[PDB]
Amino acid sequence: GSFVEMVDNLRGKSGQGYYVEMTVGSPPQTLNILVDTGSSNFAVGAAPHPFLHRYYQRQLSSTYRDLRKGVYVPYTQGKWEGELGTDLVSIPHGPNVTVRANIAAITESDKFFINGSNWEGILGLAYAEIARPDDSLEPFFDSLVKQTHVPNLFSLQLCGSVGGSMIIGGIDHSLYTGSLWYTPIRREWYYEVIIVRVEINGQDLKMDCKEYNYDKSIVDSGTTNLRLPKKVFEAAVKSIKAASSTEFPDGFWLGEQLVCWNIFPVISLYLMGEVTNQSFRITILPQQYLRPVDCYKFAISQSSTGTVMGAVIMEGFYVVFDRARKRIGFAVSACHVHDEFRTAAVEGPFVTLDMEDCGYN
Ligand SMILES: COc1cccc(-c2cccc([C@@H]3C[C@@H]3c3cc(=O)n(C)c(N)n3)c2)c1
Repeated sequence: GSFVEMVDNLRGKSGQGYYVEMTVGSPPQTLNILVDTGSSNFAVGAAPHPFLHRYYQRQLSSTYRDLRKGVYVPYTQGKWEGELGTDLVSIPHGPNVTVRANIAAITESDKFFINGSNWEGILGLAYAEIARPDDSLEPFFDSLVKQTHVPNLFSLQLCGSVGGSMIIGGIDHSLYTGSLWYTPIRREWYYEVIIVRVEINGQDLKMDCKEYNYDKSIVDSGTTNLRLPKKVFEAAVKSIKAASSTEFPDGFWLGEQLVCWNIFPVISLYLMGEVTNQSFRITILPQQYLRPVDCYKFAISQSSTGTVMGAVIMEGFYVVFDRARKRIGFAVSACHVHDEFRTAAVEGPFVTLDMEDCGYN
């Protein structure tokens, strides 16, 4: 219910994701590690790349064990690759435990480390199914729960240098107001969920809900934007365009250029609820989808791999990754940025029929 040592354990830079301090090896080596609910590998710099403040030096760790296996991870502009092993890992501002975890020692990369960033690795918090090389490489959180008494859940309050909290093993009730509302984790690979309805300023998009989840919807701390399937993004922008016709170029809506609150509509996503024919809705503000760069980028964008509820969504809410119950809880975040008129919201219950049809097969 209360985990004060873990509050404010996240830092970062806008558009660059949130990191937690971790230690690896014996004696402990401190690194800053990006928190990513959209992947499942724990991977750290292990060589003196010129952008790195520091890196894992396996030769200094008495507890290091080599797995003698490579791992190669290309993603979308572009890549990291490394050497697998295990070692002792802890989170100084997390639970008072140390575990033996898989660690990919990064030995080559492309467009991975960021010039001027203050992080040296990534913590994939999603499930084994999407671990590389394959699902037999146990993810860090799986190892943590297996080797300790840490409950099988964590929660995130991303506040928007930005700050936030990762509560490992529980929920901190001071981080949210009102009630938590839960949506099922559809399948344990990404943190996959089902959107059953979309409103802009209360106006339904009238789209076949199946489109909202084409070909999936995921909750992803490792993505800045709210990302939507093109068909959905088209209707979204058309509506976001109309709502704000009162006062911007076409390239803006495409993230091709920048522009320098009440004119802009709220966005509600209704999520599948816990009960048959029952849903709830989460509502965000322009302050969430208009992120400082007073020049802002439009932080809603299009996708070929489905809806991605990135930091734009998550900074509105306290998000509970209730792995034990295969569900994700949303509540209004106690730190979310609002004005005096409108506030981010989590509301229910609503009656929504045929919600099962919204999931793509
Ligand atoms: C933008 O902020 C963040 C926050 C946390 C992690 C990352 C991040 C940056 C570059 C690479 C990666 C790893 C390839 C994994 C990855 C790829 C990827 O495309 N996404 C969307 C996510 N969430 N993770 C992760 C980026």
